[PDB]
Amino acid sequence: RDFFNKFNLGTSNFVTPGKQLEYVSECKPDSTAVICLDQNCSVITWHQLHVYSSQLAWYLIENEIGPGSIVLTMFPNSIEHIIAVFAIWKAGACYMPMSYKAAESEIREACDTIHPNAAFAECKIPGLKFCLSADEIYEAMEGRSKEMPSDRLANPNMISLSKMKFIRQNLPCGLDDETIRSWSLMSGMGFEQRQLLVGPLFHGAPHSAAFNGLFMGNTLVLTRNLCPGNILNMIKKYKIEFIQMVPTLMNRLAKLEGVGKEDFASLKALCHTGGVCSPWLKQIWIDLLGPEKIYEMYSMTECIGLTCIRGDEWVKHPGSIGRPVGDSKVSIRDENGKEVAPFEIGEIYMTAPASYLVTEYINWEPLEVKEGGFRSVGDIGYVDEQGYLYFSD
Repeated sequence: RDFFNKFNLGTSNFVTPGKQLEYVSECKPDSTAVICLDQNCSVITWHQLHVYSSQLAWYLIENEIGPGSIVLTMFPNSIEHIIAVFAIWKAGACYMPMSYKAAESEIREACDTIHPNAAFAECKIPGLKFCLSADEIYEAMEGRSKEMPSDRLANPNMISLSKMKFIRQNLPCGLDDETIRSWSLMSGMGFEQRQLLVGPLFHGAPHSAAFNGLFMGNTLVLTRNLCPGNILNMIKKYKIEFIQMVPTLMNRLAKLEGVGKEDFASLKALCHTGGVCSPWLKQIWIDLLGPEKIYEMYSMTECIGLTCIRGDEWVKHPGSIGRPVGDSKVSIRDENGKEVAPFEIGEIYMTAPASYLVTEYINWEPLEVKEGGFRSVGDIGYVDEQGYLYFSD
């Protein structure tokens, strides 16, 4: 069939990340998949990425890491981290990332709460099935089949950390046409755009951006030095076309001496999420790149909902965080649970996209859900006549 997912050489709509990696590497085996700046630069082709992650999955499989297993991953932003994730998922296991700078008490708390079965880490954690350093993953690979293990689902695919709270994604990793299209409409990401990653891979947003980027055949550029002047140089030098960032980074980049439209001209889309972006900072970026290039996603508290808004809509609805994505709905309600008129202030109830409905805060009791699938955390705001949502405080 002829899929919106242009690499899908197969028969089903839904494709796992490993199968998608296979398809992409068949189409362009020797193009660069990941570029890593460490000054020191390393690269890996789609074909190597595919082959090494398959070899590493066979090692997981021999060690009985699979569905039901949880693999803690504490590599920094590196090729090896990327390989590890694909290998974990190719084996059906659940990926659990944390900072490579996590403190000992946090590692201890995470192990004592989740009880992971293995790990990728530079410092050896006792009592696990294995604990491989970044150098050791190549040794674990040596000798193993270059063919991917037979395709399989990894559910849950991830547990992530935000004293500590753990969020578990009870759905298999991968995407279908509808979810790719929808990701592309909310983020501005298209097919075959060089992406620069400037968030840590253990955060949820940068995780999505990197692996949805690789899923779409985009080359991923990773950097360890997140100094703004450096980031800007990397944008130019690699002709970056897509970048996701937090508002803090947008604020610093806009303040660099000299900067202007021309420095960012390679960009097709800038996506921002994961912190308040003031109207001032938004206007500055709309003026730097053009309003159709600024994409924003606002994920509500506790996953009750997700909105998005593009810069040209934001100029027409200034202050808004967008409209609920896809088939999601928002309902602004008064103190008796009744929906109100446009511009009236009340509690924000929302329905959630598919993926959020099967996302769980571990050891936290879920929210009350009203009829239609509506939840609230008590946020206060309003909608305008076109359904754009605004916060009051």
